[PDB]
Amino acid sequence: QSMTESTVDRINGITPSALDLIGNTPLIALDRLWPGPGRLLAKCEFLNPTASLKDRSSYYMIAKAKESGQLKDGESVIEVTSGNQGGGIACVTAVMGHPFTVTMSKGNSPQRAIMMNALGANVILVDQVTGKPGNVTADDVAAAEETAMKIREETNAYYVDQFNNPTNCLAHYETTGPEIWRQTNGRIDAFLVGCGTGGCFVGTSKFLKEKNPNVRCFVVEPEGPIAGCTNDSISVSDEEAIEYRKLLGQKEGLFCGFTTGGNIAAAIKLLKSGQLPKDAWVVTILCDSGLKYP
Amino acid sequence: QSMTESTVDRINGITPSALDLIGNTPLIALDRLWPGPGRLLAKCEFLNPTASLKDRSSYYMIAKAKESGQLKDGESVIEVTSGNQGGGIACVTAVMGHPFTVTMSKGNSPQRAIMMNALGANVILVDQVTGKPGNVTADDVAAAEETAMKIREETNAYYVDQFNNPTNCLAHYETTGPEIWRQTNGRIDAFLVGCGTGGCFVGTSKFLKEKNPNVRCFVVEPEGPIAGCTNDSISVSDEEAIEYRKLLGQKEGLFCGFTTGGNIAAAIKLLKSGQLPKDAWVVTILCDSGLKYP
Ligand SMILES: *Cc1c(COP(=O)(O)O)cnc(C)c1O
Ligand SMILES: *Cc1c(COP(=O)(O)O)cnc(C)c1O
Repeated sequence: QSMTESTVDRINGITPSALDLIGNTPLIALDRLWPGPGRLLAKCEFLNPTASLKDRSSYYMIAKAKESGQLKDGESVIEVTSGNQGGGIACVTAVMGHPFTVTMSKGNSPQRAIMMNALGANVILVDQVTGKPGNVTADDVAAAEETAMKIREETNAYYVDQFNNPTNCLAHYETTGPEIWRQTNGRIDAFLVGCGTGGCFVGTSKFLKEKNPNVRCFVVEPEGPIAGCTNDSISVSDEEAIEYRKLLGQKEGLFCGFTTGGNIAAAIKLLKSGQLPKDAWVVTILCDSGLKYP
Repeated sequence: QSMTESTVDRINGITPSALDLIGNTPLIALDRLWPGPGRLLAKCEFLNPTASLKDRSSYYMIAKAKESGQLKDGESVIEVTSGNQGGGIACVTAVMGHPFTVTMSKGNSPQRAIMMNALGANVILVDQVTGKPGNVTADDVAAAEETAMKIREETNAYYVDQFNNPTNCLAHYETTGPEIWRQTNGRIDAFLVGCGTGGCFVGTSKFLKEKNPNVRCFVVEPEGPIAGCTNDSISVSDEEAIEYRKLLGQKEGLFCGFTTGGNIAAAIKLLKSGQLPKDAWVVTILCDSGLKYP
């Protein structure tokens, strides 16, 4: 367990592989963006080795499948993905010696394949059904998924599906949550994050509510891509997400993605609301680097 | 001194600002790319908050100018740059509350300004003299530099020039070198890196040769952009740099820039040469993320 049972000293010793770079990310105080009262802190998930939080779930999905004997040594892995999850799976399979094949729609920007290809993935571009270059439809995605399912059947590969695999949320129950609890020294009044798979929210919140049943956990929802609509939740507009993505860069020096701006907008709404206790500590997630975007 | 005199616990405590993310980067063992005999290790400078080693020199140039009283509280800063140094200076000035202006040629890809703009820089695009979009000439760069010099004169700003400022190399003498020595537990037989300003090579090597005068330090030279030709040196072709950039991704899961591939190609040539002792430990630098490239 590179993320939990580790004697690796990243600061003062040798890091054995990129797997040991995943997790144990910094918890940064955003004290210039939010000068009080109460405190805003956020996990620096853009400092994972592929620059998103997906490294955590990618490591868990593969490591757990190896541990159970389902994924054999040097067995092929396949995924349909144009996003962060594919970068994470490419990284972990590169280190662990698994051949990796990715399918995605030809409608994607070629930018979406660069990191996966650089990490050894065999990227297969699948013809569009209904969409056109830069407009990838539901039907275009379904055609990519069908190609991946057919290749998996023909090659007897291990299929990765972060929406359907139970170990996806386990990653954050075992790592993200326990790290926030330790880094805050047990001072946290609220946790919030947006939901794609829901793994980060569900796993992290489950752990935090075991340590402090009083902690308030909120799903960050778009008002109406990555994060999706539907317990307790905070809505943020695209305009607000863009606004706080900018403010995070200008006041804290951190260039993160769109979902990060939504998370920061929501956290600031919560801090301004007066719904929490005096001097409340609020934690959210800096999900990925702004560099990961076309 | 966020990089040297620090009581910050990044793993198990709170990181006060992005300045505390700079330096103390992981030293990774590249044991799959190089299975022996001897060992290849490299500093993970792509895990600085702007995803390059330039965060180190950027922090030093500004912090030292504040310490001497040359750069006053809230005083404007200006640089001519289309590269990593501008991202680093944008990050540090954002946190420290300095207005930052950057000039660059209009010939640059608009991609070169995105991170600086996201971190609050006032980016001024300067008309080309001799070049055209995607071909920035020496004369185009000279026109950008003239604009920056004129703005500096008119605004009484603090000018940043990493090629001419003495604190540029000091950063690596005080941080990079001492970290490699600690992380290897004093086992290092060779250090090598390419030279832009030469700050990383000069400062790091100076420190390492004080701890182990037997250590062999090599400049990585292109055969004939960022890294430049001319003590002891190793030449690498563009083809070799591309080849090892790919192998680093495929065998270690790390997606780094072109200069990183040159550094790894050179280190592997040295390890294969038989010029070092049996079981030699060789250290180089993973200078930046592959995401920083158009
Ligand atoms: C995956 C992802 C999310 C959502 O996290 P889940 O754990 O899938 O809910 C948010 N932002 C980014 C950038 C992502 O890649
Ligand atoms: C600055 C830089 C270098 C060179 O380092 P110096 O300390 O200026 O010699 C190499 N690679 C990248 C990507 C750089 O940004």
